[PDB]
Amino acid sequence: YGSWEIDPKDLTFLKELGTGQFGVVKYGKWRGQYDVAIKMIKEGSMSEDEFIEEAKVMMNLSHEKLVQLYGVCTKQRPIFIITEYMANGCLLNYLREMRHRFQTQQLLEMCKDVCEAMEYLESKQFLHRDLAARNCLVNDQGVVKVSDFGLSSKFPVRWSPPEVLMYSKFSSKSDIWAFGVLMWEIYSLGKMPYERFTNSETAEHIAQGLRLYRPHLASEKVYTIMYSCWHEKADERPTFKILLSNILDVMDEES
Ligand SMILES: C[C@H]1CC[C@@H](c2nc(-c3ccc(C(=O)Nc4cc(C(F)(F)F)ccn4)cc3F)c3c(N)nccn23)CN1C(=O)C1CC1
Ligand SMILES: CN(C)CCCC(=O)N1CCC[C@H]1c1nc(-c2ccc(C(=O)Nc3nccs3)cc2)c2c(N)nccn12
Repeated sequence: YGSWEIDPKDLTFLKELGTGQFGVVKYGKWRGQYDVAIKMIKEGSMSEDEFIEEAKVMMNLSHEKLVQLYGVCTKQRPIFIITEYMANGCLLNYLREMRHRFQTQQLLEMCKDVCEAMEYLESKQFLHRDLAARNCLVNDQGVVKVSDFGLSSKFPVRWSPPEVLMYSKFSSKSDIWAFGVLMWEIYSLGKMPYERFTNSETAEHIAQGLRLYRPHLASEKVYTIMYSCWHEKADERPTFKILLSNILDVMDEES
């Protein structure tokens, strides 16, 4: 992997952050100074060299609102993934911590951060396919970034549009739909979407035009933006560039 190969001698482990999806994650330092997150890949859990297409993705895709890969430790097992350290951890847990007493300006900033990452991915013709608050991380400054980008019952039924559930029709518009659901997760302070329903019931209600209600903290203008991601006809949903312009407009008007 050329310049992406990190010498494991340069890593120092400081704390186990937890068991994320895929393996153990630890907070550590690179060459004793730079903060990093170190993910140990679980043995055989995932798969082969051919799956290290995800590394080809992470080594080529880069944005300020995407969790940045710093390098990998592959000349040894278990494999280490070295990434940007996100001090506030998972966005979903961050939203659920009632001690933050979030203002709606902060919630809209979280949407904007994710929308920027997604506009970038849209521009690179990349499909996240599992966009949700559980796959977003928060740094020490409260900046949200998208992680696990195109990694890849457990299917994300509640973040999927009708055409994905009925026909497996994945497109940039199914990422748009998931983003509206992620804005709803943010404005509901991390509620499970369709929390009264099972996945099978959500899929039937979604096929029948049910839509997530406006969270109390979302204004009618913010709700219009998330609702525009859920047009039954995929071609009627906006692009991330349009969503970003809409969020910027609401921030200028409300903020
Ligand atoms: C979930 C729990 C426990 C774990 C916590 C956690 N995971 C990551 C983290 C997230 C993703 C990756 C990563 O390597 N991603 C990846 C890897 C590939 C692959 F290598 F396969 F190509 C492809 C795509 N994406 C590496 C990471 F260190 C990070 C991170 N960078 N910083 C801080 C915390 N982090 C989040 N949580 C919490 O904060 C909860 C609240 C306590
Ligand atoms: C000054 N300091 C941070 C560097 C000195 C600290 C340092 O070397 N560190 C700190 C953690 C492990 C190690 C490390 N970091 C990187 C890296 C790569 C890309 C970007 C980036 O921003 N890329 C972008 N691409 C497009 C837009 S932005 C930022 C960092 C890399 C790398 N590619 N191979 C090996 C080791 N690497």
